[PDB]
Amino acid sequence: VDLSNLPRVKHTLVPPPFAHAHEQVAASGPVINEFEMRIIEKEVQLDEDAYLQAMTFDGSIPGPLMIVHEGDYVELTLINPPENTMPHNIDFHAATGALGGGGLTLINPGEKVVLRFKATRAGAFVYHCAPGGPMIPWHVVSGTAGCIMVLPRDGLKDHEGKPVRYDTVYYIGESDHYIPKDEDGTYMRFSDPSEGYEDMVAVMDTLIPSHIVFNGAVGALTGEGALKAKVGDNVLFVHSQPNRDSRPHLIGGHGDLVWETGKFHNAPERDLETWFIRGGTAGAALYKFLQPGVYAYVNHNLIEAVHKGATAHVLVEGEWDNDLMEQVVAPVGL
Amino acid sequence: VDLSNLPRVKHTLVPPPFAHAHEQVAASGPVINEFEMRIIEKEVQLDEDAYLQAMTFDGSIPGPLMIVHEGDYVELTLINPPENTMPHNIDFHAATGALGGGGLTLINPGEKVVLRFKATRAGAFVYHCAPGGPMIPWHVVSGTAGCIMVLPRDGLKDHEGKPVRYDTVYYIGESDHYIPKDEDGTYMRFSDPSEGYEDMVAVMDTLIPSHIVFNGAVGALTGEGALKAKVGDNVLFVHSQPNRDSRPHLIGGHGDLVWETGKFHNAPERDLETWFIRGGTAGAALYKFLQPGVYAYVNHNLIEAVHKGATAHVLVEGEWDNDLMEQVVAPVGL
Amino acid sequence: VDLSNLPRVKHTLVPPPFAHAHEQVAASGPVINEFEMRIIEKEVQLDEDAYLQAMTFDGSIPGPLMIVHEGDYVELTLINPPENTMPHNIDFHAATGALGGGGLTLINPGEKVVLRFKATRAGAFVYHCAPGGPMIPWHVVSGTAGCIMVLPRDGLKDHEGKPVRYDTVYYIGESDHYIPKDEDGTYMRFSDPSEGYEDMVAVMDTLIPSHIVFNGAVGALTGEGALKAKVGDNVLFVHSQPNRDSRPHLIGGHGDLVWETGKFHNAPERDLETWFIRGGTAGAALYKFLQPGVYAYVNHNLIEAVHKGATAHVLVEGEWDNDLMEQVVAPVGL
Ligand SMILES: [Cu+2]
Ligand SMILES: [Cu+2]
Ligand SMILES: [Cu+2]
Ligand SMILES: [Cu+2]
Ligand SMILES: [Cu+2]
Ligand SMILES: [Cu+2]
Repeated sequence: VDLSNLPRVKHTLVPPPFAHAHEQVAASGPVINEFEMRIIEKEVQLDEDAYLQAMTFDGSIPGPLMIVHEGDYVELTLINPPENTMPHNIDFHAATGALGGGGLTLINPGEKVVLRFKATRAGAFVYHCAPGGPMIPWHVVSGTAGCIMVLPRDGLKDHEGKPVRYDTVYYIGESDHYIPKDEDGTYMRFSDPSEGYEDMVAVMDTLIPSHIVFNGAVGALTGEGALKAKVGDNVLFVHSQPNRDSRPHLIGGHGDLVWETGKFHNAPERDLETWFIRGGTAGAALYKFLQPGVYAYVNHNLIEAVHKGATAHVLVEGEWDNDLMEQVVAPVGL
Repeated sequence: VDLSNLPRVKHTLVPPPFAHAHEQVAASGPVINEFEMRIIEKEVQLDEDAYLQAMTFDGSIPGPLMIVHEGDYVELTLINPPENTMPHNIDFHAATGALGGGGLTLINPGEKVVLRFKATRAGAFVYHCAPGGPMIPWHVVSGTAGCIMVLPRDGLKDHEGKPVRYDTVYYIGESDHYIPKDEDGTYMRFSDPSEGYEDMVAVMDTLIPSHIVFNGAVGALTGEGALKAKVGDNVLFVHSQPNRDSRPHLIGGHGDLVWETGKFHNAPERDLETWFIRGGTAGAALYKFLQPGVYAYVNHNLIEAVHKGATAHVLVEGEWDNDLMEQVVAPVGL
Repeated sequence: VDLSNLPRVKHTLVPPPFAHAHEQVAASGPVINEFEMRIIEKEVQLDEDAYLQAMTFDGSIPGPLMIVHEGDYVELTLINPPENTMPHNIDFHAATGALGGGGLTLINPGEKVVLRFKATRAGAFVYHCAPGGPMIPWHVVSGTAGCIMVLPRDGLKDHEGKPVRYDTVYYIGESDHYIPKDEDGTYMRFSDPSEGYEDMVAVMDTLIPSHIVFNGAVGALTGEGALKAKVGDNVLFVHSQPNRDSRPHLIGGHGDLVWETGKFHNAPERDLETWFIRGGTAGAALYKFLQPGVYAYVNHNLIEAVHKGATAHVLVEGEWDNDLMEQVVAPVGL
C-alpha cells in the first residue's frame, strides 16, 4: 500500500490504430500512469447504409490503446458526461479484483470515478464496459472496449529469451455489431441506444453479427486509413476482440513472433500463416516487412473479412526482392 | 493382459461441480479404479421457461467427474435402467481403441456392460455418449457427456517442471442445447426425446444454440450454487465442452497456469485473460485467488455468457489488497 | 537472384488425400520444384441431394497437396482453360509478397502464368484463389483452396528436437460451402457459378454453412474412400481449412504430436484429444496407431461432423491389445 514516492506520468491518449508516446524498454523503475477518458455515446456510421447507436471510450471504436510497463500502477479517471443516457463502468482484464475494476467504477451520467490498479501481468489485455447484468453484452457490442498493453520492463523477448523491438505498433481493434433490419431488409436507425435495444437483442441472440470491423467501420483502415510501413520495419500488431473470436492473417506476409493469447512472458510461436484471437482477449504479432506493395490484414473467415468488414490494408515502401518471389512469365495465351 | 495382481479401488462418484475423493500425487503404483454410472433419461429445466428432453450420466449434466492417475486402469460398469427407452454407450476420449469404448458399450434399457481401459495419457478428457450415426450429435446435445481427469502420477507441474498443487478442483461442464420454439416464440416442450427430434434437428442445423449453460442450467452455478474459495486457495477449474467451442475467463482474475488443450505433460501458458476450449475436449486452468469478493467465470462471447447461460459465480473470502487495486475517488459529480 | 545452378524437379501431383512422391528428409540441397495446375470449373455433387457449381484446382476439392522442403523454390505454372468462365489466381500462405502471389497470377480463361517463390518457412500452408474483392470468399467457398507442406530439410522432430518419421501422410482438406435452398426447402442447382452467385451470398451472410466436407463431399473419405493403416504405422494427418475454423479429433485415438497452427519449427503438443485448425490455415498431427478397427476422424462439433459432413473413417488392421482396452462383461440383463 503507500506509493507516495513513485513518480507519476500523466498521458495524453491518441485515437487508434496509433499509440501514445512510450518506450519499449522502461526508462525507470515503477511509475503511476495517469489516464483519463470519457464515455461518449453517439451514432456512428459502420458502412454506407449501416449505423450503430454507439457507446464509446473517448469517442472512438475501439477505445484508445494504453501502454504501461509491468510493475507500474494505472490510475484512470473515468468520466460519464451529463448528456449520456446510461450508466457505464470499466473492467480491465489486466487488473486483479472487483471484476477487473468493474465493481468500483459504475458511474451515472454527470459523474466521474478514479480507479487505481497495479499492472502485475505483462501482455495486451481487453478493457471494456460491463454495467451489470443483462446489459453487459449489449454495451460491449455498442463499442465500449479497448486495450491496454503492459510491456515487460525490459521490452519484448523472443522464444529464446532474446530482446526484440518493434519500430512501430498499431492497435487493431476488432468488434462485432448486430444491427437489426426492418421488413424491406434495410438497416434500422434509431434516435438513441435504448430505443434500438430490443431489436438489437433479437439479432444478438442469433450470434451472427451484421458487421465485424477494424477501427470502428468497414474501410476504417483502408484508403486514407491504411496502415504504412517500410521494408525492414518490425511492426507489432496488437489485435483485440472483446466479445467474439477472430483469426487474423497478414496476406502476403506471416506472424514472425506471435502471442496469440497475448501475454508476453509466454513463448511466442514463429512463422504463422494465421493466428487466433479468442473472444474476450487481445493477442499480438511482430512481422518484419521483407517486400514492399499492398498487404491486407484480415480475419481469415473471408466472409467475415470481405462481407462483414474485417479487412485493413498495409502500404509498404521499399524495393522488391525477386529471389523471395518473381512473376517468371506474365499472363499469356495458351 | 493379466491384472489379477493390481489393487482395486472402488469410488463413489459425486455430482459436479465437486469431485470424488482423490489425491494429487499417486499414493502408490497403478490400480484399477472401479466406477459405476447409470444413464438416466428425464426432462430437465434449462431456464425459467425452457426445458430439454435429456439423456444424462447419473442424473446430471455434465456427468460426474472421474479422477485417476496415468498408467492406472479404469473399469466402468455402465447401466442402462429398464425405465429408459433408448440404447446408450460411452466414448472416453481418454482411452485407446474401439471408438474410445463406444464400440464395446452399447446397452439397451435393462442392460449393463463393464469396460476396462488403461489411462495411458495424462490430462482432462471428455467422455460422452455416441450410439452411432446420425444420432451421435443429438444424444450429446441432449446432455450425455462428462469428463475424466487423468493426473500425472506425481501431480501437476508448472511450465518449469516444478510441482504445483491445488487446494480445490471444480469441474465446470459447459453444454450447448437447441431447444426449438413454436410459432408464438415460446420454447417447446415434448413427451419424450423422440417426439421433439425433428424440431430439434432444425435448430441444430442452424449451429446456433438456444442455451449454453454450466452445470446443466442457466444459474446453476450462481446464487446457492456459487463456487467458493478464500484468498490464497489455488483452484483448478477443469472445463469441458463436448460439442462446441468456449472461451473461459475468470472476471477479476486470470489463468495463472493454463493447459487450454488440457493435457498435463504439455507446458501450460501463464497469465492468461481468456483461454480456449475446443469443442470436443476439456482444458484446465489453475488460479491463486489474491483478492476476496464475487468473481464471474464465464464463456467470454458475452452474448453466450449472459443471454444463453454461460455464467458461473465464485464467492471468495478474505482480506482486500489495496495495493493490487483501489477506488481512489468514489463516483462523485463533475 | 540467379538460380541457374539449382537442380529443377518436376512433380506429378495426385488427387487428395494422397501425396506425390517425396522424401521426408531432403536428399539434396535447395531445388526449384516445378508444379502445374489447371483451374477446373464444374458442377460437383456434395451430398445425395446437394450440388455445388465448383471452381477447383486440378478438378479436386481440396486442390492437390504439394510437398517441398524449406529453403527450396516453388515454380508453379497455373492455367485457366478457355472454357472456364471467370479469372482465377493463387495466393500461397507459404510465400512472401504480392498477396501470397495472388497479385502476380490473376489469369483469364485462355491464359497461363508462371510464379516462382522461395519457401522460406517450414509448415503446412493453405493456398487458395483470391481474384480481388468481393468475390474472394465466394471463389474460396466454391472450392478453389489446397495446401502446400514445406517440410524442414531434416524432416519432422518432436518436442525435444528428436527425429520422428511418418510411414503415411494423408491430406484432409475440410471446406465449408453455402448451397441456397428454394421455398420448398430443397437445395438449388444452377447452370454455372454466376447464376448461383446472389443466392449463395445470402446463405454466406448467415455464416452458416450448409455442408462441411472432407475431400470435396459428404462421405468422400468413408466407404471406398476410407483411409487405411495397420497397427504400428505413424500416420501424419495434414488438415486444411481455408475459410472457417475446425477442431479435428481421431475417435478411438489421440494426436501424439500436433502442430495445430501447422509450422514445424514450433514445438508440437502431445496426447491431444482434439486440436484446432483456425480458418485460413492448415495444421498437422502425427499418431501411431495402437489398436485395430474402424476410427472416425472428425471435426468435433458433432453437428458439423454428422449433420454437415465432416467425418472421414480410418480402417486399421492388426492385433487387438487387451491391456489398452478390454470388454470385461458384454452387455447383459441386470
Ligand atoms: Cu457502457
Ligand atoms: Cu471481460
Ligand atoms: Cu446416449
Ligand atoms: Cu468424442
Ligand atoms: Cu478462383
Ligand atoms: Cu488467405
